[PDB]
Amino acid sequence: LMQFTLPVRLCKEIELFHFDIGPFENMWPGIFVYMVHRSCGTSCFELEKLCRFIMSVKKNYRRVPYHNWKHAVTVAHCMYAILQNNHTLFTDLERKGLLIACLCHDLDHRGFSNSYLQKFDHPLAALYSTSTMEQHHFSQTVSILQLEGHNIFSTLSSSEYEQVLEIIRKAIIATDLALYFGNRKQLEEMYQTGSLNLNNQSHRDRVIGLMMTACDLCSVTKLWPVTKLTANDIYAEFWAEGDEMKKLGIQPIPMMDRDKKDEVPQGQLGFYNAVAIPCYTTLTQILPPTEPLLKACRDNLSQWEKVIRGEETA
Ligand SMILES: Cn1nc(-c2ccccn2)cc1NC(=O)c1nc(C2CC2)ccc1Nc1cncnc1
Ligand SMILES: [Mg+2]
Ligand SMILES: [Zn+2]
Repeated sequence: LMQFTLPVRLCKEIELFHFDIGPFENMWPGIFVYMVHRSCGTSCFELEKLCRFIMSVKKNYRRVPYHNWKHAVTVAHCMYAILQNNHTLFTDLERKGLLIACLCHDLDHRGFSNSYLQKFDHPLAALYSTSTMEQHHFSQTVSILQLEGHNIFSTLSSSEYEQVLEIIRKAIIATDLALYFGNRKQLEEMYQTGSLNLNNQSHRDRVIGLMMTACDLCSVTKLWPVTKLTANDIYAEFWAEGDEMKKLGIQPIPMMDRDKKDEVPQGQLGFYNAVAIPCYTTLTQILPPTEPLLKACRDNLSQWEKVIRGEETA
């Protein structure tokens, strides 16, 4: 066989939840295949269809500041770490589908929210009236699968193929944060009451959804310098959106207004308390070995407090 291998530093550190995939774009396909060979197995996908599918996916990500090809691989790496430290809980189809869902989850993102598409009257908002962007990301995933030499799920049965596409579809839709609030409430109650059942498909669906939120936000779970530099990239997109809102003659919400640059630390504080902490808390409860995502979220929360109190710069 041919195994994929990484330099010694990468081979060890890719196992830590807080691994940063680095600034060399040409290493990222290599890193993703390695993660698939170790979580799934070297037999899950024909290497030549994978390589062709990966490079077609890369080509349909845009060069936007945050929702880009580096984000896709970073989210997949977080899923890799959740999957490797909970290896007894997931099926063969789920390992296969969820890494792929993560790589494809923001395909053809232009840096604008579902709200902007609705106010702009983008054609996609008439096609898909809710989770607009997320339904487009899936649709693009399907397009690429249906290119010649690109069906990585060729070896699967007719009914398996349909299950793995349903796993991918729900996983991608679950990255609509407007759906996370509801999904986290439900999982919290089910966990506190004792009803949560990993053999119930609609319960599996909710947990995978929560893993997808955790993976999608995992930028708040990195070493402080990575988390701080990554917040520049997200605000660059938010502020460009708020400018386009103002051009429609609409006041953007505060997080998208570049005039409120100085309230960024206070907004981060808001985001960690209302969203990130709850998220990593509930995921730790359901999946104890994902502890370090919560620990590292709390540490960066503590860092943002330092920034507000003038004991840190940004
Ligand atoms: C709710 N909210 N309010 C403010 C705010 C409010 C007022 C003033 C200034 N900012 C900012 C935000 N959201 C995020 O910061 C944020 N959102 C999202 C998902 C799109 C939702 C993902 C990540 C986020 N952060 C982040 C990402 N990657 C590294 N580090 C941090
Ligand atoms: Mg998205
Ligand atoms: Zn994303």
